[PDB]
Amino acid sequence: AIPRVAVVVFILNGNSILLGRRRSSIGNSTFALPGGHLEFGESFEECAAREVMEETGLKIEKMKLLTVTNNVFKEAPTPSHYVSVSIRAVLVDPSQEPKNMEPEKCEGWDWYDWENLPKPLFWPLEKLFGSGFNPFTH
Amino acid sequence: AIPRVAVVVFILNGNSILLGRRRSSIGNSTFALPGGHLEFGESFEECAAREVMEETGLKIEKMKLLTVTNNVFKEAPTPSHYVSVSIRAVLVDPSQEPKNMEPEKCEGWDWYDWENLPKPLFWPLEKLFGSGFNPFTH
Ligand SMILES: Nc1nc2c([nH]c(=O)n2[C@H]2C[C@H](O)[C@@H](COP(=O)(O)OP(=O)(O)OP(=O)(O)O)O2)c(=O)[nH]1
Ligand SMILES: Nc1nc2c([nH]c(=O)n2[C@H]2C[C@H](O)[C@@H](COP(=O)(O)OP(=O)(O)OP(=O)(O)O)O2)c(=O)[nH]1
Ligand SMILES: [Mg+2]
Ligand SMILES: [Mg+2]
Ligand SMILES: [Mg+2]
Ligand SMILES: [Mg+2]
Repeated sequence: AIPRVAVVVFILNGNSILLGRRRSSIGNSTFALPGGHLEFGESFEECAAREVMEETGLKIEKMKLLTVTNNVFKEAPTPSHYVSVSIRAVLVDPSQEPKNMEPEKCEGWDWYDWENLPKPLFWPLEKLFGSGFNPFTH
Repeated sequence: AIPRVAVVVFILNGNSILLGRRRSSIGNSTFALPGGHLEFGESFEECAAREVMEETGLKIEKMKLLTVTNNVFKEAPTPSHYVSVSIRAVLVDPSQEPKNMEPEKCEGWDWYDWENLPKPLFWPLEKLFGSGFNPFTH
């Protein structure tokens, strides 16, 4: 039980962000960002681009740190504390279609408009958005 | 070997911040902020107050997130990668003096004016400042 670092990516395309339904013990079936565990020696930007590539195939650019959130899943059956570093990015090719590279972990990735976000959102994302956080302007 | 989360605290007192020379494997003899490892189940604000109390005896309040930095210590004798969450705080009692609670880990804590910081600064702290980061106005 130690806090673990994740990097999560807001890929902005027009007024939309990329989200996908998790297949996981935590946040199962909820809509979440691409992202994953930060590796030893890795920068935030390296992690963001690598995770997006592994999960979606998408090539990203203009990465920028947004914020960091503390996410303790106190009532999970196994200890889960994540510190999630949010990165903004855009596509090198805004017409590039997302692929579902890891179907065991995600139902598929799709674009959602900022004014018509899907439900249910993964709790850390719900919590961050409930605070007023806006990845387009932060 | 994994990235580990630390919380570091900019205690603002007038135009000064608290710094102390480290006694450590990492950043030995360099001036650094109070702070340390985030514990499982702890918030960033709770960690800031706890670490400051442990290291300095100071009572702080109005803890606010500033930023996060990614610091891989290639010079360390063991794999050392810290994701360092910066918190701003102030003293509950502006007359309270710091105390060197852990003299085996620090040479002592003092206040330094923003325009006349001491040298050598611990390099992650120096890098943050070199970017234009100002904890008073951020
Ligand atoms: N993927 C994703 N993870 C998030 C979000 N918000 C958030 O706190 N996290 C935290 C909780 C996740 O369990 C944690 C690690 O990400 P993950 O569950 O996608 O793990 P992963 O398999 O991609 O990690 P890896 O094996 O690729 O290193 O990051 C989000 O919106 N998306
Ligand atoms: N104290 C402190 N640590 C910093 C700074 N910048 C930075 O990257 N770190 C990283 C490097 C340290 O090896 C790492 C852990 O902090 P630390 O050495 O003070 O750890 P600690 O013993 O106080 O942790 P704990 O046992 O009290 O919980 O945090 C800073 O300005 N101050
Ligand atoms: Mg992944
Ligand atoms: Mg993932
Ligand atoms: Mg400590
Ligand atoms: Mg410390």
